Amino acid sequence: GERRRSQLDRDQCAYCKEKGHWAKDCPKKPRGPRGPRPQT
DNA sequence: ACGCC
Ligand SMILES: [Zn+2]
Repeated sequence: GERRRSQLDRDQCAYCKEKGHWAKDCPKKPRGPRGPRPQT
């Protein structure tokens, strides 16, 4: 019962911790299928 | 924030 780990487990999304996706698949995170590099 | 690998 790790109350200290209130969020950000392995189960849940690292980025935004929403619904049932993950930080691999996060729609908030700019995973644009076009090279979403810190440049363009 | 990845990754749960
Ligand atoms: Zn997310």
